[PDB]
Amino acid sequence: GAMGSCRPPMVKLVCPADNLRAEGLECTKTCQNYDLECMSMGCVSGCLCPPGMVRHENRCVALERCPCFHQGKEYAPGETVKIGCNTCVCRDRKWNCTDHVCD
Repeated sequence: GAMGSCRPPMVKLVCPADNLRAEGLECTKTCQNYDLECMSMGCVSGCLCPPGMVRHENRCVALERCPCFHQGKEYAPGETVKIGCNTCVCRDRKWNCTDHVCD
């Protein structure tokens, strides 16, 4: 289940038999699995951004270009929201709060 398309072929990658070729690296990376181990891959052939990138919302972005996720809702990155008295700006996948406090 990947609800995707691959009309234009980039390159054909053939599944090995005795697995003595192992592509040439380890499992792929995603904004979620970047640090979360992937379960042994089963000849899952697919197309996507070249190596060194991660998958997000079917949109190809790099770990740096990965935005901040807000409870199912995704607000444009580099922007800010108000949570009570303290406010912060979405930068680097984590909340970057200004520095001041209301306590």
